[PDB]
Amino acid sequence: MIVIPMAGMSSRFFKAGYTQPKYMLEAHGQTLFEHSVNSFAAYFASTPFLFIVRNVYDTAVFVREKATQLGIKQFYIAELHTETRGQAETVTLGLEELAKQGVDYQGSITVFNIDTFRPNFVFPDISQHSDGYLEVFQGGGDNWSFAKPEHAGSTKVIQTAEKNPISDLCSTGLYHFNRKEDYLEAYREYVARPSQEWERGELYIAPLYNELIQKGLNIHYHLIARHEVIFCGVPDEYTDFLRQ
Ligand SMILES: [Mg+2]
Repeated sequence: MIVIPMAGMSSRFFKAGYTQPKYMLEAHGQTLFEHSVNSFAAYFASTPFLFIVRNVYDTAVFVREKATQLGIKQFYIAELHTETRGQAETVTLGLEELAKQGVDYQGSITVFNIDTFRPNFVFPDISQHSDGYLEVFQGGGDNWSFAKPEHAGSTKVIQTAEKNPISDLCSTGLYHFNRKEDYLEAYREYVARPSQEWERGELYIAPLYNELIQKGLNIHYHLIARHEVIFCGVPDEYTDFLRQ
């Protein structure tokens, strides 16, 4: 199941002068929402999608209309009524809402964000031989979530960090978990950490893998090329995408 947490707020875009939430902005004939979800076009007929939105800007209606139009055959919308502390909480609340709708899903979940485009995405082979994996690229700077490799020739991940550059393998924002239950258990452990371990209040997805790795689960990374991912999460990137 492809899960897209999109309950956040477009604050940088608001300041930049846009009055619509970022995912409704248009570029080259379609909304950023469409550009991002189309990454998974190969799975529209076979895989369920869970869109987790907020009760603002009539987003639930927008998503339902766009998803139907894209031809996504099975999708669910979880509408949240309060802001969350971050994507990890959004995902957890969305999965809880899905269950409240009567849907009993126990399979894998692939978390992705609406700020990223991954044209022609196809699941890598490692997704069939691991408990979870983080898609990564060779990135510049320190403002990414990082995955630390065990050693050359192995795609095993021994640690992840959201702001600490423990490696040069940066997350593309695609986080896969073979079992929904493992995601929820890692989340539960993460929010229950003794207070001394908290460095911030935001709840991001990447750190959750440390809970799984500690429990001995088999977590890997999958390296993609820089040209296979397009980021459109800040105003300047949207402007750049508009020129492309
Ligand atoms: Mg712990």
